[PDB]
Amino acid sequence: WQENKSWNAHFTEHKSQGVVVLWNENKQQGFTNNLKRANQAFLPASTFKIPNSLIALDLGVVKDEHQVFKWDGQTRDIATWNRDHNLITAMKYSVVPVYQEFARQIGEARMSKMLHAFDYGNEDISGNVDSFWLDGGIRISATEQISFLRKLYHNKLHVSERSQRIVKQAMLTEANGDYIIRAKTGYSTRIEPKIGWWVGWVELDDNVWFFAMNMDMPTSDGLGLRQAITKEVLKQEKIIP
Amino acid sequence: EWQENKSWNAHFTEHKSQGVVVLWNENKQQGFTNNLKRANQAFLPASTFKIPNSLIALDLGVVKDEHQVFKWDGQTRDIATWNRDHNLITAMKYSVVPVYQEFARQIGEARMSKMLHAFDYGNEDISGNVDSFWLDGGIRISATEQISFLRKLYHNKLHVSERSQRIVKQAMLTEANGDYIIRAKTGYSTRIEPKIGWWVGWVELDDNVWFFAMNMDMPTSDGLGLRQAITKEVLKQEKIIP
Ligand SMILES: *C(=O)N1C[C@H](NOS(=O)(=O)O)CC[C@H]1C(N)=O
Ligand SMILES: *C(=O)N1C[C@H](NOS(=O)(=O)O)CC[C@H]1C(N)=O
Repeated sequence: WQENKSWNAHFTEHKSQGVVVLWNENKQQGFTNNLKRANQAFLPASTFKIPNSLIALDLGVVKDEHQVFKWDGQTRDIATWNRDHNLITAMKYSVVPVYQEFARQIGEARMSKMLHAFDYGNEDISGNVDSFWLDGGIRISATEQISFLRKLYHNKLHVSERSQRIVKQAMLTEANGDYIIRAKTGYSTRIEPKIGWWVGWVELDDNVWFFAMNMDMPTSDGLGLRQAITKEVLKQEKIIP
Repeated sequence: EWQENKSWNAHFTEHKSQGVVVLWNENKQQGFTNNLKRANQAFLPASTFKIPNSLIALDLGVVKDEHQVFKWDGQTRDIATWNRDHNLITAMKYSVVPVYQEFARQIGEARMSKMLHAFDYGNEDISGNVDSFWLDGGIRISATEQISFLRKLYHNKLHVSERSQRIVKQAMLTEANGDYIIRAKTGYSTRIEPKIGWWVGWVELDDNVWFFAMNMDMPTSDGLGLRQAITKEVLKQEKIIP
């Protein structure tokens, strides 16, 4: 591990506070601007769709990435939620109601088991079975996110290979002739401190770079900064052109 | 049901080129092309053959997974990116012929033939060298047949394991953003006339999938970038991508 305080400038520049954590898989070395915050545990929020998807698939609650989840007919704040979805589009548009339903069908007991098996964060499910990742007892740090993601990448989680491959497909965010990004965004709004998350990895020809960032987010105005700042660090470290 | 629409020829004309683009709307089950006749003309698949080759290699265990390393044989070749170690992902990306030759040798004539017949792939003919028949042998496929093949792949309906099909689709990943995902493979038939360039694959949207297959005359390697550029001009035109 290495602290690299120079990255703070990217935060400073956007009048922001937070942490970016980076792991070099070939060299097994981590890098971060803030070793203390990198180990600070927060609510996972919508980053919880990763393990939730995994569990739903492995238990057959979700058959596959094509299965349609019908809108319940209730209009909500985010327009893209008000329509039918599959796993691919539910992940992309971060469709809460679909993931709530997954969680209800999974159930308290099986959800607890799976998180303990995943070694995920503090493994605590206290709260509502369908919102505990948003305002219940579960907490995870950036470094623990990486550790989780590394298992997922290598297909080493205690779920089927197939489930893991489907989720990684659903995490696809960006790809071109230089890199592939698989990742998931999040915004913890109910409990202070309000924070934005971006976690995932960058795939290169020769290596893989895992990432996990969070940043203070008092309003939804700054959301774009999750990606923008992470990329500024990736460019700096010459991981992406 | 197919529709000809000759307006797309302009995109070829504008780059002082000849060829065909074929499009298939999966939701509507309708095809579109600028040239119905060329769309059904069969050509050597060349490097587009890496799709079914990858599939077969995986399904038989010749390739364990997308991470398995294929060591460079130490012979320096024309294309610099081939002169290094590769996995399935990078071998597909940089279209590394020697790796795919080795796969083919290990697969063998008999198993390769059975699999292609089972895939209903092109004319199903393997005549020629077991490791180059897709480049100078007897195998031939049309753009429409490419689509029909790709459609089976997309729906996991080929006669190989689900896992193999998923891995290959992953390896076909070319481009992705917030508007579309493109999974595809390029090709350049150089040994036998007519020299042609290929691009085949599909465009994934939130709500639909658009399959594509194009080929175009390619007397020199100068025009290679036009495979993608022209295809995208049609896709823009039809408002499939922005
Ligand atoms: C997830 O954290 N949420 C669902 C949705 N996600 O958008 S995000 O992934 O860009 O963060 C809106 C924010 C959040 C929520 N309030 O439930
Ligand atoms: C494949 O058709 N080939 C291998 C490599 N691929 O290039 S391409 O995919 O961009 O078309 C070079 C061309 C061709 C060959 N010479 O064998």
